[PDB]
Amino acid sequence: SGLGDRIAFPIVDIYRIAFPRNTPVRASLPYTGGGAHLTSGGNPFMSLTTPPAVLPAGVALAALSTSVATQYPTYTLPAGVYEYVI
Amino acid sequence: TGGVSTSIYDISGDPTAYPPAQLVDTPNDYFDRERMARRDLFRRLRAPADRSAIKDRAVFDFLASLVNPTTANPVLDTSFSMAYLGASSAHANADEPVILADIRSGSIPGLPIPRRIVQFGYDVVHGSLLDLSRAVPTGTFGLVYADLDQVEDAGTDMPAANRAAIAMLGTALQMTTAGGVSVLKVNFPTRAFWTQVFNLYATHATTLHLVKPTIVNSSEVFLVFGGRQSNGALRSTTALQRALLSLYARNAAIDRAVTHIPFFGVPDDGTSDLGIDAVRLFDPMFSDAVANLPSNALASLVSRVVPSSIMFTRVPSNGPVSTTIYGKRTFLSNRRRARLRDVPML
Amino acid sequence: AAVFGIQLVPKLNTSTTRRTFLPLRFDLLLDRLQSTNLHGVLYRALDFNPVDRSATVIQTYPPLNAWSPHPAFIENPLDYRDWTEFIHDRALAFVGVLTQRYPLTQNAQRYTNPLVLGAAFGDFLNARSIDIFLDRLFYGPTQESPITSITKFPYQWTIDFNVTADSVRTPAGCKYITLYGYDPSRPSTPATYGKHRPTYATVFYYSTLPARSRLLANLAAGPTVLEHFDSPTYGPHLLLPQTGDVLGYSSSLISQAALLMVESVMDALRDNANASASTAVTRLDQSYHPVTSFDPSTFNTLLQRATNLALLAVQGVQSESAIPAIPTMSDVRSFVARLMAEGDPQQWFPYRVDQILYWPESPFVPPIGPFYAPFRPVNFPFTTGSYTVVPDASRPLRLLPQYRNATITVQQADDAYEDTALSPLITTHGFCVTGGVSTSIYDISGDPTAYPPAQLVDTPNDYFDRERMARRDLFRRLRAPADRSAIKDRAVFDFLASLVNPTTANPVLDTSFSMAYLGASSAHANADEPVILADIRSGSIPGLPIPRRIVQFGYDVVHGSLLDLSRAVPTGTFGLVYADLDQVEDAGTDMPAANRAAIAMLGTALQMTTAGGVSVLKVNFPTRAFWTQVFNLYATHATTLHLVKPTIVNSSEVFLVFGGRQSNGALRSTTALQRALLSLYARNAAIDRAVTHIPFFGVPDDGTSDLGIDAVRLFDPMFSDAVANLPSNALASLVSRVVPSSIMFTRVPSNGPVSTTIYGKRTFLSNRRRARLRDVPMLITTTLVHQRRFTTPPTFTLFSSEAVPVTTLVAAGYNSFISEQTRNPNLAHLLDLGTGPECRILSLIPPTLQVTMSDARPCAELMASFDPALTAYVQGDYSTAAFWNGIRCDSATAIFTLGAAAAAAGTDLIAFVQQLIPRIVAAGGTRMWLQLNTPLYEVSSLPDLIDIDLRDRVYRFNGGERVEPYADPVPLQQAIAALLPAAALSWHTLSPTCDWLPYIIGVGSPLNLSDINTAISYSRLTPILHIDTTTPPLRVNPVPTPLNQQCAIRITSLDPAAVLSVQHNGVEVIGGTPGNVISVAGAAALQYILANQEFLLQFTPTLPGIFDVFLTTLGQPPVPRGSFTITPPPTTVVLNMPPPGQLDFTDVGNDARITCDPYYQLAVCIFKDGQYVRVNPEKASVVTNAPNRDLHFVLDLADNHVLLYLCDVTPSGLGDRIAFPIVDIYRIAFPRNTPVRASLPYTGGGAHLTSGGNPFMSLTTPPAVLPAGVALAALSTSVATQYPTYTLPAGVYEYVI
Repeated sequence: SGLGDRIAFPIVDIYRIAFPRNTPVRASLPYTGGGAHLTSGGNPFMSLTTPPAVLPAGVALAALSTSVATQYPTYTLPAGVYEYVI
Repeated sequence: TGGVSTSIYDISGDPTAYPPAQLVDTPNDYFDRERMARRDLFRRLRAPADRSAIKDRAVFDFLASLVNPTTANPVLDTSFSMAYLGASSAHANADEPVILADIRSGSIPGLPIPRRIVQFGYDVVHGSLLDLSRAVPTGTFGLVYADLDQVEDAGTDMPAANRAAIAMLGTALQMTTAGGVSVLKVNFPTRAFWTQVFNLYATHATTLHLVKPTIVNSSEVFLVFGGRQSNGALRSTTALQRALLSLYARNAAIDRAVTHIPFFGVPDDGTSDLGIDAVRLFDPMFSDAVANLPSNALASLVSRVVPSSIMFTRVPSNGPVSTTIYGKRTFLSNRRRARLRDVPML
Repeated sequence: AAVFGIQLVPKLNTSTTRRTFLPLRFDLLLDRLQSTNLHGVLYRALDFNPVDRSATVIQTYPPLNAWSPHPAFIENPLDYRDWTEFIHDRALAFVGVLTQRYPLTQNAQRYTNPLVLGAAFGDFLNARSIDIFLDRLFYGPTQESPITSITKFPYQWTIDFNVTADSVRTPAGCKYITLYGYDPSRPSTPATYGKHRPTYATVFYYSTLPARSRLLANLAAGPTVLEHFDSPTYGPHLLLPQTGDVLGYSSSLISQAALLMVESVMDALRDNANASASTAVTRLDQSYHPVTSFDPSTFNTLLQRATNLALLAVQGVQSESAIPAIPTMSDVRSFVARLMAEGDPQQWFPYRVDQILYWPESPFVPPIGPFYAPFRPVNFPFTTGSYTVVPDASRPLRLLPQYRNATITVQQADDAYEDTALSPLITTHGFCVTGGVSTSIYDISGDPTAYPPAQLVDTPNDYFDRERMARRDLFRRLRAPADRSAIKDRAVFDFLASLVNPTTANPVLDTSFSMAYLGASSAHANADEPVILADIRSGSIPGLPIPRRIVQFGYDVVHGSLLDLSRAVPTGTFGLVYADLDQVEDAGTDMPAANRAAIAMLGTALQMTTAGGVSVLKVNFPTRAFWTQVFNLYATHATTLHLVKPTIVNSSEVFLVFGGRQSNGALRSTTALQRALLSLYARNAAIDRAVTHIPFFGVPDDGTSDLGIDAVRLFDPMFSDAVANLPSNALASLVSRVVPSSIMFTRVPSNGPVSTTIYGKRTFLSNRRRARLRDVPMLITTTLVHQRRFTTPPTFTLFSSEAVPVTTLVAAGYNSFISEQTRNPNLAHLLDLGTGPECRILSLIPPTLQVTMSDARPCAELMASFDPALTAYVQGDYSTAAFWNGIRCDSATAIFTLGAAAAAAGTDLIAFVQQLIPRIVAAGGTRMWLQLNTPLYEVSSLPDLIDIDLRDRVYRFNGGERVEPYADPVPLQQAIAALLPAAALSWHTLSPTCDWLPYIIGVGSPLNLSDINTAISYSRLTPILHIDTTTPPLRVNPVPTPLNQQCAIRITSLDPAAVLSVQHNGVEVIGGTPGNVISVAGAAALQYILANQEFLLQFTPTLPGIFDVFLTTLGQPPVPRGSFTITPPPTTVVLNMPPPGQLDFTDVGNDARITCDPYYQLAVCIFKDGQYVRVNPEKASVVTNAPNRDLHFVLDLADNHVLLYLCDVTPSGLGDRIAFPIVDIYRIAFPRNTPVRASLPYTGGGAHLTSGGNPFMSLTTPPAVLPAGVALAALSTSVATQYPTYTLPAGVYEYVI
């Protein structure tokens, strides 16, 4: 009849996860039409919707989709800390 | 004035098996002249609008929420193929059922846009003519919406109606692709009909519900088969019995209410329960004097209406002024009047 | 259920309770008369025109409708405005009289006698005294009837109101009043049935039955007396109509009595059509009934017929068509016309003089009187039930056949058809081709394979036969109207805009180029010059530069000069010469004359081009004689040559294009030319075959054409399952002639009967299906007999209004393939998998072949109509193993079913087929055609038709309407080979030769040419795999099969006498014998090795793609022997770079070595706008070093922000086949400690510099006195040579662009 009707529990732990700067990390768009852009430590990084054809050094297109919807791919970043403007 | 008080019953969800032969059946008097007459009378009393538009909208509201149980994703999807197998009948001012405009426009929230829509039946214009009781050279679709009447060739001949219903159900299923969904309107959910349903189509779908909009007093229902497949295991279960019992209860309840209403053409000679009583006086002179006829008539009429409102008018003619006092008489007023031993003066 | 010309539905309905009468109270009467407006209260206008303030026909209401106007009013009617004034005056005056006597306060409760009130009021406005009536205005309803109250005074009250001891006589009041301007001749005027006349009848009220008898005795000698039995309004009464007639209602078929009956009958029908159980009514039976001077024995006058219908109407019958609430004269005429039509009279209920019989099962309820009695007809067909009416349809209807178990012999079908068909018919063609072009281009100079001109294919011998020429002209008409030249020119100029020189990879054309439209500017259509010039001058064509000026020449010019192009010309010269000249205008079929004209014009056209220019020429007839002279004379006048062939209508004309006008060219006749010509003639032959089915224009459709229309017309048909029912027989016969096509249906109401027409298109497919029949099945009539609407009249047009979608094209192509394949004489049976319930395969197969078809759903066709030995239908699911029990065949097929079945089974293709094919082999099958969906040529989604999924191997159809799995071809073929090692395999797709057209045009479906390329691509994604186990398979040594390389192919065979052929793109490319063989795809050597019983073919393919091979011997058809694929060379270009110490930021930039195949010529380009544009050499250049190509380039501060590519070089396009990003330059830093370089990045690329966060310079407009240390560099080194570079002494800078 419906999804999440009787109960719907937020996974709050994921909302608080800290990403280790010293490791390769993962990024993708958050919604079905969720345009987003990245800012590496205050420095503008990438329009994740349309990353530059000359990608920033070390970043790559990830194999598994892992986005909100499988249509979007993920992009792996070698290290660092980044922002999410959506 | 409008609106609908609908209800939905998931049948496949109930694990309690219940033999179909023990289902409740149509009441014996259901096709008595009087009950049929009241049924028609109620149909007139509803405010004028497009009955099918509201009825269809309610069903599609449910369908937009339908989600497969195994993988928790909506059964429908954008660009899905739909056949309005129900009789597209140039309803009212339009040449096709009005709900199609909303569907094509995405007006219904949560409902995806179909890639194309095809129409069938007897009264189509933008489609093809055919009888749904036989085999059909029609291909297949993802959604089959079978809004077909059965009464148009069977007034009260139940076995004839049952055969029509069963036949139409079979063809409707046959037009659905694997994993598709089909709905069917049934005029008379008869235990004989239910018997054949599980005798034949028990394996053709994964899940089943009952959608029951109420626009006027009627026993018709909407079946909905989800997950068109080959190896289903549908059974008659106690949920079905509960739904039927609740359904007939409402139908009886409404009929009892209608009994108080008079029919249309008859002038209100004071035999109906819900009639109107009125008194007319010309240049009346009310006073506390004994035997003052205007006072007596006034008190008498009031005693027949008290629980309801009392209306009053003064209309000047070219000569005298005509006064009229009136109100609705009800069975409540009768009870109150029975309590009286004498009529009080106003 | 029909009476004369009246049609009746089989359901009965009528109301169920009678409303009792109540007299009017005195006060209420005054209120009605005192109403501020009497319209809608006392009278109503049926005819009001709001534009004016006028109406012409008025309907009256009880207080007034008793009036009979004096003749002075009748002979001189007043208008509506006077009427409303007159009534309001009289009503008020009448009230005053009624109130001058009988003061209201003492009389409000009393009941008025309706009869007295009507008579009194009627006299009053007749200006006649009424005093007598006022004494008897009231009566006590509880004590007497309104009649008996009057009979208390039995004498002649007045001349128009006479009362006996038992009865009252008075003229009947006028129910309608006609104002000034009334005209019965106007068919739209409301009908009145003559009641407007003051004395149309006379009523006799009676108090008791003996009085009724007494009255009838007097009236027996006059006209027919009528009476209502059910509810006689104010009381029981006879009425005597006037003995005359009324004008305008029919062809004088009428007397007054008949009019009263027929209108009464209409009212009875209307009530039955809308009575409801919830509503009481004043009277169940609205019919009149004759009681004097009547013949029950005859039915040859209106009155008799109306009576016979009325006796039936009382039972509660309804008409098939609704009747208006306010009938007009036209409506009544139609009713009477039908009533007077020839037909049987009903005889279920007999007439009886003064008693009416009713069916006890009818919903009718009798009143208390003795005038009604129950009765039992023996075979009454009706039943109780409601029936609603559907509004009419604006479109002709379509139906889908459904059959009963009955069938009919062919002869009966034919004779039933031949006397009901519109055998000679007038039709319209419409337009077959809606628009678009199928265009193809052939580079000729690119092919190195020399081919002598004398061996070129030539024009077919019949190409100028009258019939083919006639069809050629017919096709020209059938294209939708537009500017042929506009589209044709646009296609060519699209190619020219992309033309690029091969040596230096720059576009041949340039801005401000000089152009001469040497072709005949001919004031085309509405313009004075060819319309394409407007686009050219405006730069509308993308990628095409603007010419500096345009000059025009020819015979039909206006804005130019006249001259003959066959001679020397006194002209200058131009960069582009566009020679769109016809040759046929002076040579209809004289080829040598045409050849001389073509050659001469070609020579002059070349002579007008400057060096390095480009010229094009349209050639009507590419004749081998023409080609011979071309290379005899102009072989050195240009560098390159192509062939551009747009197809707008079926024609053999082509466009030559000579690039690089120069003196020392080396053009040759080469195999590319031969390939193009063979393909060209193939299409023309294919198109001609399709057109053969189409009839010419003026000929009426006598049934000799293939694509004709068949129609049958019936008047008031009565379909039934009864034997020999002619409408049913004709219906079944016509359907049998159309089945594969759609079936149309119409109902048009004439003034009398309704004409029904059923029609559809006959096709050769229908002929094949009809040949399969042994008997004609009968149809189920419910769908048709239920249709009671009216429709628009038929259309009878051959081609629809809208082009078919791409999917249909693919379906037709595969139908064409199957239809051909099933002609093999060595097939004895066939099993079809996944047939539709409609067994469409029957239309494709020759009737002599045994067929078994299957589906989960039941078949849609009466299997009894076929020979069971030749056809069989099995209901089941061939996904299950249980399906194969007793299944025997020699061959099988499955088209457009496998992927769906696999999706339903929830599995991939490979697993699905692996468990399927063995069962077919087990069933004795030998060969099969299977429609697998897989990318044969490349993985590329069609933007909306098919989306290819990769994370799972799935196709998406129509944006996800349908979803199916897929597999890759190579793994699939290996899997198949594993299952069957000794079977041959081959692939089939839509041919670019369009041989499948007759299955699109010949079936009457329109088309758009531009879709064809997509359809082919669609087929490339959904090939048909042909598996054959009765022949050994093909084999080749270098399995990867690389291009341009020697490969050996073995075809084991027993006869050295056999002959071989190989095809590519649907045309033979190699063929011959081991002794001698001819090829147009590279070196080919054919030998037969008897010791191995093989033909050996050694081959060096010069082009990629699918190649299929056949063997043939003199007494046999050609035999397929598998197919093979040739792969293109690899796309891997690699660059090799210097160390950072050799990153030359100096003026002399550094150099990088390129490692690549020589097959791809390369140049440095910029992906500016979706297309690569070649960069100027002074920033980067591919180096033609002797051992290999290298890459010199220079470094500039713009490089990191831009992208540049090594692009494939072809004269057709730049970077088409490969385009490799030169990634290093995108990400190379610049040393701060050195002099550096900067310039603008684009042709109009404004830029500004920011030195280390400090604004530095607007590089577009740098400071007039430059910042210290910077200088203008010597070498350009910018993106384009026009911009200079600026050298900066040191530092780090930004680029804002």
